[PDB]
Amino acid sequence: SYYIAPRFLDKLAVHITKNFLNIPGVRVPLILGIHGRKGEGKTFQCELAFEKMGIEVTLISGGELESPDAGDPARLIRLRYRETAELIKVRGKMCVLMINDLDAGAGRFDEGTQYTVNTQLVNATLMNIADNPTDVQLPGSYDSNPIRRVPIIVTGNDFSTLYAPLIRDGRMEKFYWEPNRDDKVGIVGGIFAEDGLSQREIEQLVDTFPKQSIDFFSALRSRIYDIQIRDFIHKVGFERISLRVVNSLEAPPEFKKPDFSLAHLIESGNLVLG
Amino acid sequence: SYYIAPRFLDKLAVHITKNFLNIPGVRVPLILGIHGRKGEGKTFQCELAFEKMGIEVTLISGGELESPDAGDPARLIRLRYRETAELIKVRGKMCVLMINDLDYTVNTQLVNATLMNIADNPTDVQLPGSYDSNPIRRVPIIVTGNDFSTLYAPLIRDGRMEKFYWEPNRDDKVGIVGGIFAEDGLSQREIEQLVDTFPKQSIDFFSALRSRIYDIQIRDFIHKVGFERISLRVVEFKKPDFSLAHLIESGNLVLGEQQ
Amino acid sequence: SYYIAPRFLDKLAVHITKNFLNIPGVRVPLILGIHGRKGEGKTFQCELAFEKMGIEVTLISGGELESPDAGDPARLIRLRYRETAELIKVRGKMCVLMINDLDAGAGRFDEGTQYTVNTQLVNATLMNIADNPTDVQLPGSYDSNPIRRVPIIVTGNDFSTLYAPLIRDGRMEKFYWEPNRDDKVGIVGGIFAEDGLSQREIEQLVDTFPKQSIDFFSALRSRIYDIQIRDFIHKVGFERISLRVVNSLEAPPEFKKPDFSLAHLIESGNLVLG
Amino acid sequence: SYYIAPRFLDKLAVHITKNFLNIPGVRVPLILGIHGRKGEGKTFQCELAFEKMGIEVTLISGGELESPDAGDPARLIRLRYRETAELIKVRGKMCVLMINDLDYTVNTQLVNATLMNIADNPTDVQLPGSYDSNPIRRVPIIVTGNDFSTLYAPLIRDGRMEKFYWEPNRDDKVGIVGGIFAEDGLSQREIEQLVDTFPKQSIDFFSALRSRIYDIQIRDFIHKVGFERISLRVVEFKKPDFSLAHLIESGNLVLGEQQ
Amino acid sequence: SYYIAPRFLDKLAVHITKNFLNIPGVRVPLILGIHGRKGEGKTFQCELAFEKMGIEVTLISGGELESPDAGDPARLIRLRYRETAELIKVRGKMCVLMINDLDYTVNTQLVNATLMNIADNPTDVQLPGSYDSNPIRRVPIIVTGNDFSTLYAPLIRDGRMEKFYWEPNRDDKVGIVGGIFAEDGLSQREIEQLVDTFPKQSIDFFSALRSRIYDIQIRDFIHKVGFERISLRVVEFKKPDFSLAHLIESGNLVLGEQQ
Amino acid sequence: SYYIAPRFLDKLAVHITKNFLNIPGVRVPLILGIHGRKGEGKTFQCELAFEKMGIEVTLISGGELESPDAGDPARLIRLRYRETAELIKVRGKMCVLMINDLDAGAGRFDEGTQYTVNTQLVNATLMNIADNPTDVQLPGSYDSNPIRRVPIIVTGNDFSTLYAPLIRDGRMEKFYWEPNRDDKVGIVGGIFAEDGLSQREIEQLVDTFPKQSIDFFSALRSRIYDIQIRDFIHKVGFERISLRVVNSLEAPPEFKKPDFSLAHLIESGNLVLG
Ligand SMILES: Nc1ncnc2c1ncn2[C@@H]1O[C@H](COP(=O)(O)OP(=O)(O)O)[C@@H](O)[C@H]1O
Ligand SMILES: Nc1ncnc2c1ncn2[C@@H]1O[C@H](COP(=O)(O)OP(=O)(O)O)[C@@H](O)[C@H]1O
Ligand SMILES: Nc1ncnc2c1ncn2[C@@H]1O[C@H](COP(=O)(O)OP(=O)(O)O)[C@@H](O)[C@H]1O
Ligand SMILES: [Cl-]
Ligand SMILES: [Cl-]
Ligand SMILES: [Cl-]
Ligand SMILES: [Cl-]
Ligand SMILES: [Cl-]
Ligand SMILES: [Cl-]
Ligand SMILES: [Cl-]
Ligand SMILES: [Cl-]
Ligand SMILES: [Cl-]
Repeated sequence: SYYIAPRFLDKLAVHITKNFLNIPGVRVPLILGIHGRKGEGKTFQCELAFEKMGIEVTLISGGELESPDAGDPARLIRLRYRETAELIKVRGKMCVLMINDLDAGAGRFDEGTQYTVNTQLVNATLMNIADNPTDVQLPGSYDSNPIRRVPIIVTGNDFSTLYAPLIRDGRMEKFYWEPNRDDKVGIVGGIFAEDGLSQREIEQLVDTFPKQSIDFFSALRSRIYDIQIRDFIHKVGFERISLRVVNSLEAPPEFKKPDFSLAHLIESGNLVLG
Repeated sequence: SYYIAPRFLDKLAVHITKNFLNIPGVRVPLILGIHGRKGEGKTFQCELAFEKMGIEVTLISGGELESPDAGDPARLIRLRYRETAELIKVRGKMCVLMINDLDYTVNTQLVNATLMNIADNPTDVQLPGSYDSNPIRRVPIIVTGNDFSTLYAPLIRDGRMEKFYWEPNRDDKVGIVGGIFAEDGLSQREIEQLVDTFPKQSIDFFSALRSRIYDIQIRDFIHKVGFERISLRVVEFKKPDFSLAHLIESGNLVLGEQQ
Repeated sequence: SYYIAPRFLDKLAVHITKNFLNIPGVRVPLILGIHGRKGEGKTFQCELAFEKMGIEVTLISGGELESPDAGDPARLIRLRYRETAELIKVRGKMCVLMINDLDAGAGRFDEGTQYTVNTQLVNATLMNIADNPTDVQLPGSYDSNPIRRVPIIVTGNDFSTLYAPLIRDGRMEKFYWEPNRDDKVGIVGGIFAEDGLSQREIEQLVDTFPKQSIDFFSALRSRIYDIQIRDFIHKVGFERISLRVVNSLEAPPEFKKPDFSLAHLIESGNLVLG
Repeated sequence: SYYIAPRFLDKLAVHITKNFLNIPGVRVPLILGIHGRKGEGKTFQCELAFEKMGIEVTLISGGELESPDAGDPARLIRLRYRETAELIKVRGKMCVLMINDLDYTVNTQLVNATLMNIADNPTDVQLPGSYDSNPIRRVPIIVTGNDFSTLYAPLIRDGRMEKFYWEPNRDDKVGIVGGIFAEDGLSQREIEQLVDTFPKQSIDFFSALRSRIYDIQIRDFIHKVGFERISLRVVEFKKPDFSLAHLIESGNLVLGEQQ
Repeated sequence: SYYIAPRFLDKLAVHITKNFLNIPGVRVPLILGIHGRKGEGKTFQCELAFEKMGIEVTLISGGELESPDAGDPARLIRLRYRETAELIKVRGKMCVLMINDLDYTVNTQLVNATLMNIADNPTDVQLPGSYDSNPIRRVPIIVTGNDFSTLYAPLIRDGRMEKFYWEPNRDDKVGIVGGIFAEDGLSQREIEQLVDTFPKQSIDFFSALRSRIYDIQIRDFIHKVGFERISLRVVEFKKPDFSLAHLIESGNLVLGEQQ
Repeated sequence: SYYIAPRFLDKLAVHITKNFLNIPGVRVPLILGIHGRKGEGKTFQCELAFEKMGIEVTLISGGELESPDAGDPARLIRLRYRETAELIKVRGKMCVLMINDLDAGAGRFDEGTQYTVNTQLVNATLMNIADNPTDVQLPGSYDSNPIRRVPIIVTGNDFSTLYAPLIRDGRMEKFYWEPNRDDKVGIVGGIFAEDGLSQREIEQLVDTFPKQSIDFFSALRSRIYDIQIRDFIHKVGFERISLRVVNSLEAPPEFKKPDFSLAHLIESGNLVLG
């Protein structure tokens, strides 16, 4: 039911596969930096691609690299790297290290706290790894055998100028994700795939809200269930609704998919934006 | 008995319940932003609904997030969120986080930023500097304010926050005002007349009008006894007029000298 | 000679008296918050009312709550509360606790120092007291008998949103003080009461400077004595003026009240504003 | 002997004395703000009057409050205020606090804020963080500056501060300039001519003009001896021309190359 | 073999050498500000010239000065300057300090301020808080950025900094692009055609175009094998088309979906 | 070849000489404060004057007074003062103490570091010295004989209001240096003195760039040598240019003075400003 943008799947599949091939004549970047604004399915499209290709993923949260409880982020990144490399030797399949939301509380998400991702240390680490993907030792350790090369995917809203040297030496490649009209028709099409909307109506929906994100359209669909939810609360009664939903004694409530029109969707859309 | 406006009760109940229902292929907004004129019962009716539904609420005051004496509003929000998340696991009931009178400019950005981050991942809400692999329960957030900053537009567009404008209509006033004077022996028509006499006023005006009727009796009692000997006299026992005529008389005197 | 605004006296007298009556059917707020801008006689009108009604007042300065030398402000507020309550039992008269300038160095009065009133602790304390005015123990003390309810008056330029819960539960009532035209005619009338100005001229004076504070008008009157003061300095001579005034050997200089017109007052007023 | 302008002496003396007189039913401004063009003798004449009246003055420089090296200007003002307040009790004489050249933007607000707070309660002036039940003596404050910020308008409206614009007229110049050249053997008409020759200049120009007459002699002495051997010669003894013609000659050369 | 544009090599070599020549009666700018569109080879050609001239370079990244994680950019610049100054004394060769991608706003002022101060006295460059009577060697500084703030105008006016706008012309592209595809068996006319096909693009586009030719082969190999079984297959061996037709085909597909 | 502005030389020579004469009837300022913007030859004109008059100079850098490594700046200033005074008694010639760039990293030169010149301590010191130039003891020392008066020259972009008391008591004199048209013709004339430009062309050059500093014009002249420098690099070859210039084995390269016109200078000027 979920639509994968072909060019998104291609970019990510080519990047990973290219890191498991040894093609001379060109340098392969170890790191793929996927940036773009929120609510466009950056991470979600990655997951669809990893599922599609059967790729196991070692994950590092940006809130993990932000926290002193992660100890030294340089140490954590290296550990997870060596962890992912072993899985390649063991599982005998493509494995990927992924660092999500590399700029956790930066910009319009800044909460003005003491703690922030040591981006310069993270950058420095990725630079050290990228220079020699086969020899990635923990700080202090020296006597260890060559290790498997692990492709790295990093996502964020944008990437610092600190990453320019990585890019300039082809150790990293930036991929800007902003869904175009063709992408939106595809993605929004998959969201309303079971709602009996034609190709044109889906195009009209996209064309009616050309500046909105993918999340705007899925949110548009979700609010239609509210009438059923209201009625369901009335039947159960306000006094007992809490027990009915949170206590998993009786079966969860079964809701029907509602019939709606492009007209209705557009009306709702304008109300949301209004 | 105090009156809850049906469409207010619905909107709030649907939002909370919708956050505890895990319908697949359906993404839910975590935040309900209730906005409108001050003193229209945004807070009071929220509390009526929580009582009605037996919902335990974790309440943060807006002034608690604005005052520099609070220090770190991001921390305070995240603490109260994780606390409420735990009460869901423990009590096995619907629980809610609520932020009141949200409408300083430095902190408004930080609060907005915090609610955005939480709404992006309601399950992964860590304290600043801390990290915990344990997923916590999703906690619906109810916010109250006069109007919400354009900083909240991204949340509303992406369906991470739902706005709900609260402006009580005539029926809503008749119900609410009727509950305010429920024990003052006023008929339906006398309640309808009172509302129709002050059609542009907030619910706050009417609850204030009731209190002033008592103040009037106390004022006249002081004038009779005199300011000179009022202290000795005390150191105003009968039920006040409360007629529809007396209330209208007081209301017009308040409108002549309001704020 | 000083004019008390009736509605100011009523509000304050009703608030206090209401706290010594036990009228059912309505909750009595313990706290009256009087706010409004400077130079309008907030505190001065309170004092006139307390004198009028023979009410003894326990005072807490905002600069007191700002100072660590006051120790714990929660502790100080409670002490003064219990102190005022005993006076009710002893004196057998109405007694009031009053906290002045609750926002000392906030806003346009901010001197950018480390020290400021812990408004959140003060608020928290008043909330604890207001919830149970009869049981107000010092932090740590527990075994103490019920105490007399003490009405509290707080003054400030404005009150934080922190006080909304107190207001919402009717534990506190806000009273905004901005003198209206009728109030000004009264107050300004009392200022120029012995200056042989008619009712109309006093109205004209108020109408000529409609945006000014009460302090503007009293200041207007005070500057007229300057000629007498000048001449008095000349007679005594600049060499000996310091001894004459500061050393209380001989009698203080006796000044006559000058004759002046509405015209003169308005001219002076425009010069001051100019 | 240096000349104090009578209306300047009056205005300043009346302000100070008025602050030590406790006339009932009469409220006094604590602050006198003397404003006007730079170098017109605002500071110099203040000092002449204090000497005349035997007033001990506590002086704070404007640069002392503007430089971030000062740290806390609010503290510094309050320290000097309480200090002056104590000298009144001890010496039993009129004492004054004076702030010079008040005309950075961060500190200007803090200074304004401090003077406002003090002027509101001249008797209750505590240091930040300190509290003392003891009332202290009221200390008149004299401020000097080119012009006062609109931040001071509330003070002036409420009669907590009096403004006094200082622009010396012809009579004032004749007196002041006459005192500058008092020991140079110039007649009244020669002083009047000098002022009338430079009618738009500040008092600062004239005291600077006198100093330049000496510099001219020294300049010519160096030209005669030569820059090559001037060091040996020294390591310019007679009274300079000082005629009304020579002063005018110098003045025009200064106006041709001023600032 | 990679191509350096002659006028780029000249301008940069003249600037460095001019800073090591002590011609009397001739003052030299310390800083060369190379500005122009992003990805036109400002950095890459600087490195080619340093290699050509055997110049050891001390390199600071622009992001190293912009990120608040750096802490003190003034310190970092001064440290690297004194370090380079010492390498001149030790190695007895031309050395250079270079700051890349200089085009946050708080730090831009601090960087500008630092470069101004250094350019005023290249011999007297102390660390903040430190002082050393020892004069150090003059170190030419090369800066790179899209455009330089008007904060740098004083430097350029006083001849403490020279601006050099870099926009590669056709000849420059033919040379540079020719070096990018030097080992791909393309003739001169095929290189000239490639440049003339994309006359408005940056050098970055062309080096990116070469890399995409390999990505295309890998993409088609994945489509053939299928996404389902690509992992097993691997856990794309031949020389790609690289014809002038294939490059143009790829380029147009990149222009249809760029940034 | 270098032009000294007469009025600059006069002001500085009169100030110094006046400090070695004991002329009654007027107070002599000990301190001359020379301020004005950068690139106008403030310090350079001072040096030309000191050379002209054979005056030895004790120097204090503003970066010296900024550094804790200078210890106590009050102590340093006093030491250098007493050091300069002894040279007067020994050398038997005019000697001067000079404090350069008294506002090192202030304003548009602020690098946002912890360290800045303690201007208030420096001011306080100069005030103490100026009050009694003959008795300048180090902090702690007391038993020392009278010392020679030393004139002080301070340069900066501007001087704080902290220096007003020094000025007001005639202990200090401000001298604003902004070269006028006559000064520029002189200074720029000396810069292009050997370039066969007429008086009018030099006036035209100045009039073409009326808002520019002296440094703008000298920079204008310097860039003309670039062609010779380019060619010289080509002859030696890029591979060996570093050895040729930095290694002082062979003689330094000999460059000829180029011929150029007013037209060429103006073209270059507009390009620089453009
Ligand atoms: N539902 C109600 N029943 C009785 N009184 C009400 C009701 N709603 C509002 N009030 C009167 O006005 C108050 C002020 O309204 P509030 O809930 O604070 O509105 P807001 O939160 O919109 O400012 C309530 O505390 C009350 O005194
Ligand atoms: N009354 C005076 N008698 C002699 N000289 C004066 C007099 N007033 C001003 N001056 C000459 O000009 C100075 C600069 O004036 P000042 O008092 O500083 O004015 P402002 O404080 O207005 O800048 C005085 O110090 C002095 O050198
Ligand atoms: N001279 C060159 N030879 C080969 N490739 C070049 C050359 N110059 C630029 N490039 C291609 O584009 C890059 C991006 O250009 P860069 O030097 O970073 O420009 P800027 O510094 O102007 O952004 C170089 O690293 C390279 O991949
Ligand atoms: Cl590392
Ligand atoms: Cl849109
Ligand atoms: Cl109404
Ligand atoms: Cl408490
Ligand atoms: Cl007005
Ligand atoms: Cl004039
Ligand atoms: Cl093109
Ligand atoms: Cl000292
Ligand atoms: Cl110009």
